[PDB]
Amino acid sequence: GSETRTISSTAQERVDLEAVRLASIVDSRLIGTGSVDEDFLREQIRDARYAVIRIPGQPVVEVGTKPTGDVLQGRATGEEGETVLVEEPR
Repeated sequence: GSETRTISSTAQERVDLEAVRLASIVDSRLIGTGSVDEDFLREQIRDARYAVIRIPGQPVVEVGTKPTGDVLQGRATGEEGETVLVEEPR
Protein backbone atom coordinates (compact mmCIF):
# COMPACT_ATOMS: atom_id res chain seq x y z
CA GLY A 1 0.00 0.00 0.00
CA SER A 2 0.82 3.76 0.00
CA GLU A 3 3.50 5.46 2.20
CA THR A 4 4.53 8.92 3.59
CA ARG A 5 8.08 10.51 3.85
CA THR A 6 9.62 13.68 5.43
CA ILE A 7 10.76 16.41 2.96
CA SER A 8 13.23 19.25 3.88
CA SER A 9 12.86 23.08 3.65
CA THR A 10 16.11 23.70 5.65
CA ALA A 11 18.98 21.37 4.56
CA GLN A 12 17.49 21.06 1.01
CA GLU A 13 16.79 24.87 1.01
CA ARG A 14 20.35 26.01 2.07
CA VAL A 15 21.98 24.05 -0.82
CA ASP A 16 20.01 26.29 -3.26
CA LEU A 17 21.62 29.60 -2.08
CA GLU A 18 25.21 28.24 -2.28
CA ALA A 19 24.35 26.89 -5.81
CA VAL A 20 23.27 30.48 -6.85
CA ARG A 21 26.52 31.74 -5.20
CA LEU A 22 28.47 29.35 -7.52
CA ALA A 23 26.36 30.41 -10.55
CA SER A 24 27.76 33.87 -9.57
CA ILE A 25 31.41 32.59 -9.31
CA VAL A 26 31.05 30.63 -12.63
CA ASP A 27 29.84 33.83 -14.42
CA SER A 28 33.07 35.47 -13.09
CA ARG A 29 35.01 32.54 -14.74
CA LEU A 30 33.02 32.69 -18.05
CA ILE A 31 33.97 36.44 -18.22
CA GLY A 32 37.47 35.66 -16.77
CA THR A 33 38.58 33.00 -19.30
CA GLY A 34 35.42 31.20 -20.68
CA SER A 35 35.68 27.74 -19.00
CA VAL A 36 35.56 26.35 -15.41
CA ASP A 37 38.03 23.73 -14.07
CA GLU A 38 37.82 21.60 -10.86
CA ASP A 39 40.74 23.55 -9.28
CA PHE A 40 38.75 26.82 -9.71
CA LEU A 41 35.57 25.48 -7.94
CA ARG A 42 37.18 23.61 -4.95
CA GLU A 43 38.03 27.15 -3.64
CA GLN A 44 34.34 28.29 -3.93
CA ILE A 45 32.24 25.50 -2.29
CA ARG A 46 32.68 26.96 1.26
CA ASP A 47 29.54 25.14 2.57
CA ALA A 48 29.09 22.06 0.30
CA ARG A 49 30.88 18.69 -0.09
CA TYR A 50 30.72 18.57 -3.92
CA ALA A 51 30.18 21.19 -6.73
CA VAL A 52 29.03 20.13 -10.28
CA ILE A 53 29.05 21.91 -13.70
CA ARG A 54 26.68 21.91 -16.73
CA ILE A 55 27.96 24.68 -19.09
CA PRO A 56 26.84 24.35 -22.79
CA GLY A 57 29.75 23.66 -25.22
CA GLN A 58 32.19 22.27 -22.54
CA PRO A 59 32.48 18.95 -20.54
CA VAL A 60 30.97 18.29 -17.07
CA VAL A 61 33.25 19.04 -14.06
CA GLU A 62 32.69 17.42 -10.60
CA VAL A 63 34.55 18.73 -7.47
CA GLY A 64 35.42 16.91 -4.17
CA THR A 65 34.02 13.34 -4.70
CA LYS A 66 31.14 11.64 -6.62
CA PRO A 67 28.02 11.21 -4.35
CA THR A 68 26.25 7.89 -3.61
CA GLY A 69 22.47 8.74 -3.76
CA ASP A 70 21.88 9.57 -0.06
CA VAL A 71 22.60 13.24 -0.89
CA LEU A 72 20.91 16.70 -1.12
CA GLN A 73 21.02 18.61 -4.45
CA GLY A 74 21.22 22.44 -4.85
CA ARG A 75 20.75 23.90 -8.40
CA ALA A 76 21.04 27.25 -10.26
CA THR A 77 21.14 28.93 -13.72
CA GLY A 78 24.05 31.33 -14.43
CA GLU A 79 24.33 34.64 -16.32
CA GLU A 80 25.85 33.33 -19.65
CA GLY A 81 23.09 30.62 -19.84
CA GLU A 82 24.97 27.84 -17.92
CA THR A 83 23.73 25.47 -15.14
CA VAL A 84 25.30 24.84 -11.68
CA LEU A 85 24.59 21.94 -9.28
CA VAL A 86 25.75 21.31 -5.65
CA GLU A 87 25.70 18.04 -3.62
CA GLU A 88 25.79 17.41 0.18
CA PRO A 89 25.38 14.29 2.47
CA ARG A 90 21.74 13.44 3.51
